[PDB]
Amino acid sequence: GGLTDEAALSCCSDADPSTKDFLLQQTMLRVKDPKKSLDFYTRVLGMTLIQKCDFPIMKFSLYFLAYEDKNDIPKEKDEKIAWALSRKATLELTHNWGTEDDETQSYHNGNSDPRGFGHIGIAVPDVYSACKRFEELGVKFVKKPDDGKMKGLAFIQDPDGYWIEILNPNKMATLM
Amino acid sequence: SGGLTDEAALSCCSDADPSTKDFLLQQTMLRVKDPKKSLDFYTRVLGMTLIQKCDFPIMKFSLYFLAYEDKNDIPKEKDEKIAWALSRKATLELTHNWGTEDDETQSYHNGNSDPRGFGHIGIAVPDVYSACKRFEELGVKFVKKPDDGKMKGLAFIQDPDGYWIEILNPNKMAT
Ligand SMILES: COc1c(/C=C/C(=O)c2ccc(O)cc2)ccc(O)c1O
Ligand SMILES: COc1c(/C=C\C(=O)c2ccc(O)cc2)ccc(O)c1O
Ligand SMILES: [Zn+2]
Ligand SMILES: [Zn+2]
Repeated sequence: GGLTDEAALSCCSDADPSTKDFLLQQTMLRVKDPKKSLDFYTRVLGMTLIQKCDFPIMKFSLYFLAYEDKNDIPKEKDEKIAWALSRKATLELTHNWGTEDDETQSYHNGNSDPRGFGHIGIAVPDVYSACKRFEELGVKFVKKPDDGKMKGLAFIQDPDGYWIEILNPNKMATLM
Repeated sequence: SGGLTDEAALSCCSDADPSTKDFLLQQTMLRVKDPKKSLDFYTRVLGMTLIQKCDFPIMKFSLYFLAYEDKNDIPKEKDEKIAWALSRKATLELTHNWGTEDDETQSYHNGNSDPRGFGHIGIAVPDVYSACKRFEELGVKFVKKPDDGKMKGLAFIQDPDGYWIEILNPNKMAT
């Protein structure tokens, strides 16, 4: 039966003053082909690329994506990194050079064994209109809004097969 | 490859379609073996707040939503609470499948060993070294202490499932 509400709450402590300005800054996903990933996240989901880092010795690049106004990205390089890495709710996409041409290689999405990570989730003003647009753009769906018993809630998949939940906060008060 | 030039990157980027203008990155979902340890670590050790819990007695799971929010902004009424909680940016959604906490042969995978995908979440903090001194005192397991290895000034800890959490100071990043 899992925890009651009260039991769950008893397991929680109020935050220590030392953690007062902490923020949940990023979730990192490895991506096979950064070309396909950047197109998906900016053109399909409307995020902005806010920072790109290359490491030639380790052979990887990092791409920071966020729902930010690109007008707010600062022009100087040092201040740009500090602002990008102080933004809440970024997605960090790691590209290990070479994966895009390797026909055997693919990453795992965490939704089959071995499982752990499940999905990221985008809050939208309207799941039906978002998902209609998605359909028109050729996006691959895991669960259309009306499929299954959780009506009004959908999952799509990025080019790597990672799941993305599409949810409408103003409607979710309709199941427990 | 040598990976993408900055220009080739930008060329794969589109401006945000107006249909997306109010979208927000609302959650990252992790499955947790035992919600008791997970709630303790993310509140008491990391300073997050539990803002919503949901239970699904038929499908035998619960969801716990965790976020850096003042507990006094949480609405008192339940329906409003959900709307508020599931509209916050940057929440962590922990899924408990009932019974896992008692199963000695069951563990989740953190993405950082074959087969890889997900890599970590990350917390921006004002002071990586002080934060990590406190983590150590509280018994936190480390993947990478701040001065271990090449990238000095950045850490990785693990939660009770072994998921990697980066600890970074945005103003120190970029050597
Ligand atoms: C992907 O996360 C990053 C990286 C991360 C780069 C890594 O590949 C890495 C993996 C394991 C380890 O123990 C150390 C580094 C480097 C800089 C940065 O700011 C950031 O957010
Ligand atoms: C874990 O993410 C969630 C879920 C998650 C669970 C789902 O119902 C689900 C449905 C179909 C499928 O193919 C996979 C999972 C349910 C409600 C919610 O608010 C939320 O954020
Ligand atoms: Zn990172
Ligand atoms: Zn979810």
